[PDB]
Amino acid sequence: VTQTMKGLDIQKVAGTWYSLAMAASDISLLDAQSAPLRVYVEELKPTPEGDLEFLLQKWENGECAQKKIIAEKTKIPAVFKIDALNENKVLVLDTDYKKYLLFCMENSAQSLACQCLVRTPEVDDEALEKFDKALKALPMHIRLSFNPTQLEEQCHI
Amino acid sequence: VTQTMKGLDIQKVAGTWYSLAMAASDISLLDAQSAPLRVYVEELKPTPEGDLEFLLQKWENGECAQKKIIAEKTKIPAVFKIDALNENKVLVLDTDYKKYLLFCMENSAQSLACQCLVRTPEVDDEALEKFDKALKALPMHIRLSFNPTQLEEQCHI
Repeated sequence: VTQTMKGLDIQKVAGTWYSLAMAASDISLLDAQSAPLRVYVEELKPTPEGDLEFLLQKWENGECAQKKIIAEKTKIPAVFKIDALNENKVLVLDTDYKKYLLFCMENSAQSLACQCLVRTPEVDDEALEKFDKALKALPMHIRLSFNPTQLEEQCHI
Repeated sequence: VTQTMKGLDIQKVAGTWYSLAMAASDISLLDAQSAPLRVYVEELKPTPEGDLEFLLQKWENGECAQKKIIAEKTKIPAVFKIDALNENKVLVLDTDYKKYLLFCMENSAQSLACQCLVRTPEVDDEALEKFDKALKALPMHIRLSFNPTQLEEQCHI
């Protein structure tokens, strides 16, 4: 992934989002309702100090659970770090702040998952074209997209 | 689906194939290794009388099973019928016989699953472009593609 957002203003990504579409390098990362990177964005919350908190939904042990994760800032405005047992990165690819945002999460070995976020529960063909433009430069093997009904449900049921 | 293969010669599709890629209208039809339309082609066998037999693999009750289904001919050369509890159709979209073949299976209510077949275990970008050309005219919400290692395994493990 060598497409980041030039001139990103992190504070302007704040608020409500919908995961309209998702893609990953490996089928198993997104294949089931409880696959490990089948995570749905609810809200992005930039911090005063410049870190990026994600509020997420995920299907975990037979139900739709909530969870807050903090991605810490780097010297590069469009790149954040979630460092657990591995060093993983969050990259903001492109946004216009008021309609869409593209991001990826990636490991450091090679393995990758990206999403098209939108501000409202509708299919934005334009935002989806920019997503597919970004993805043709990456080795994705599975792609999912959601309908407006699903987008208004918990865990996109 | 309003893309069929003009001038199809059914007998020439005979022999070995690989399911390089699959797409469907509904996420649940392809989402798990045991999803109901996650079926892998092994061989197409046209009959003397002009019907089309598929030899398939599918993951069923924790293992990789074999199964033979017969799709019966119609007055339209590129359209065959699998009629169980519902009337379902097999449509041949496009082929050159010696490298690729695109087909869909569809119900009569609206619900749809299509595949890109290739003759050899390799990623054929050209064949994949024709597949994605066909799919942009259809309401697909999930897409899978397989690597050469996976294509040489039973049930694409």
